[PDB]
Amino acid sequence: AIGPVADLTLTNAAVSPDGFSREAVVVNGVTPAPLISGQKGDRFQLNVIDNLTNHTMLKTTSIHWHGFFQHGTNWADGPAFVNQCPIASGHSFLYDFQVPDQAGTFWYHSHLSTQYCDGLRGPFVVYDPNDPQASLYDIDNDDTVITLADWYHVAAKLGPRFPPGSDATLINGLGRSPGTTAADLAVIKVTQGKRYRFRLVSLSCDPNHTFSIDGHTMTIIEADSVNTQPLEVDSIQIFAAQRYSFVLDASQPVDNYWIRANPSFGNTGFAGGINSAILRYLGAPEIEPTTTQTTPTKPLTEVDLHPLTPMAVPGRPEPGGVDKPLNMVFNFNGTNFFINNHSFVPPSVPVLLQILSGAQAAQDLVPEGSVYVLPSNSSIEISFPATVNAPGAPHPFHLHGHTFAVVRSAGSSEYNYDNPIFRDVVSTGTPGDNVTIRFQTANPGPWFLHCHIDFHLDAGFAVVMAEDTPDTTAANPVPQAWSDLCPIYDALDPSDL
Ligand SMILES: *[C@@H]1O[C@H](CO)[C@@H](O[C@@H]2O[C@H](CO)[C@@H](O[C@@H]3O[C@H](CO)[C@@H](O)[C@H](O)[C@@H]3O)[C@H](O)[C@H]2NC(C)=O)[C@H](O)[C@H]1NC(C)=O
Ligand SMILES: *[C@@H]1O[C@H](CO)[C@@H](O[C@@H]2O[C@H](CO)[C@@H](O[C@H]3O[C@H](CO)[C@@H](O)[C@H](O)[C@@H]3O)[C@H](O)[C@H]2NC(C)=O)[C@H](O)[C@H]1NC(C)=O
Ligand SMILES: [O-][O-]
Ligand SMILES: [Cu+2]
Ligand SMILES: [Cu+2]
Ligand SMILES: [Cu+2]
Ligand SMILES: [Cu+2]
Ligand code: NA
Ligand code: NA
Repeated sequence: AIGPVADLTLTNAAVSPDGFSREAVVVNGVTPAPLISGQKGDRFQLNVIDNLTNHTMLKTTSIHWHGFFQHGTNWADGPAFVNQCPIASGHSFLYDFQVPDQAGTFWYHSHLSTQYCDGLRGPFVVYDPNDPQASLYDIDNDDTVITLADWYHVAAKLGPRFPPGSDATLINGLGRSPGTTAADLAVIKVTQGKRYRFRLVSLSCDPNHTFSIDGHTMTIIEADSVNTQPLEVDSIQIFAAQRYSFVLDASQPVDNYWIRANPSFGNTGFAGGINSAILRYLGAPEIEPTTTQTTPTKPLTEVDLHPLTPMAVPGRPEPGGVDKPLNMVFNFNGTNFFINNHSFVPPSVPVLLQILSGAQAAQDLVPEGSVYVLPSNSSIEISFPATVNAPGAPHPFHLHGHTFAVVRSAGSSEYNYDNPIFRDVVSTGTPGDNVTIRFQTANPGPWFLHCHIDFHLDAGFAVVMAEDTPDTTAANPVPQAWSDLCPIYDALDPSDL
């Protein structure tokens, strides 16, 4: 794969991942965007060259590298109007950052409006040459990344504000829609007797997926970017922007087996081979599977996930047992989402630039009421109680700049302050749940916190966690190219956005 040093050229082109042709935003000619890779310790230099021509899908752009801490490079995190102004068509911008202390499965996507839905989204893997899970598998390479993407026949700005699911699920970029049931399916090849580390990446804009493979079980070894104690499952509900690594032991008879990714809404089930791909053992005929679904007897539950390496939960083991507890009260008015009575509206001056110019207190940062200032070196607890006032649940929330402990998961009344999973995207569940996370503020800068259903983010379901505002400017020296983005963007005609 490309990386750690690469050009990512953005253009508009016609694609037919499910046999239906539509115009899209592509990266180096393709959507999903190509796999980027490197290894622990690398300096990534990803030069984003914006050659977009289509205003309906936005000619401007910004790229976020999902899951990376970006310590001291907050300016490269990507969210438009939080960490930078968007890049303009005919221009380039170099994202230059290091990953000294993380490895795992990540992804990358546009972080401007709903542009990632129109195609700017792909996988990103940082390999660990001393991976502690490596004795569990034989093969871990570019052909073991499995992407899931909800694909729409109508563009994000042309269809409904809140689409009722997608036309197709794409698995490694290919899939069928109900009207294109002869379109080519993705094929994942295995050799009998080998063990594979599959890296499952949800590139979804909205629906979650229930993933399974006929005749096979899956051993989870990683959740988002965090290594887990090996957990055997036979079904995985994966929410938008989550990842899992699992080991597959290709010990079944030589045959074709259905891979299934059933969306929570949209075109559900498997009629005509929608929501499906093919696991093909080497030597099997090159035809569609005729395997049948079996009821899961070991579905993934988040509470069964624990970190491989002990990871201490911040604070003391009781509710509110931290320096700064916060409760996020969700609402919706039919058009806009709200957190604590505020719907995020992106500011003209990016939040990071406001802070560099001297705005360090929440009352002086805009948009007011959506920016929370957190003290440095402190324990934080955030609760996200599900509510009928925020439809479109379960909302999968994501915190930039951090992995966090999930002390209470969806569908569980337990609080685990001992060995809960840490991750970066968590389902907030349905009414009755009170999903709760903890983390420590060791990462100066403004970090977005939002629902990763992109239509909801765009309708304002977000806040900014401005951590350690007093050391933010010193900790994140910016390049001139970043300073230059706002004047370029602010000069554009409305028709060239
Ligand atoms: C979801 O979980 C959060 C966090 O536990 C809940 O917020 C917390 O709610 C309790 C009330 O049960 C608040 O405690 C109260 O504090 C006041 C003084 O401030 C005291 O007089 C009461 O005796 C009680 O101890 C707590 O402050 C509050 N935490 C935050 C950060 O707001 C939330 O209510 C839960 N939501 C649902 C729907 O379950
Ligand atoms: C710029 O990107 C746009 C979004 O992908 C793309 O929009 C496409 O616009 C046409 C209408 O001009 C839509 O086609 C329609 O017309 C057919 C009959 O030929 C009917 O089925 C419907 O009336 C339908 O609305 C496309 O649906 C729409 N594409 C998407 C994905 O929404 C523009 O075409 C792009 N501009 C250029 C110059 O390529
Ligand atoms: O990821 O936003
Ligand atoms: Cu993301
Ligand atoms: Cu992110
Ligand atoms: Cu949402
Ligand atoms: Cu984000
Ligand atoms: Na690479
Ligand atoms: Na990791």
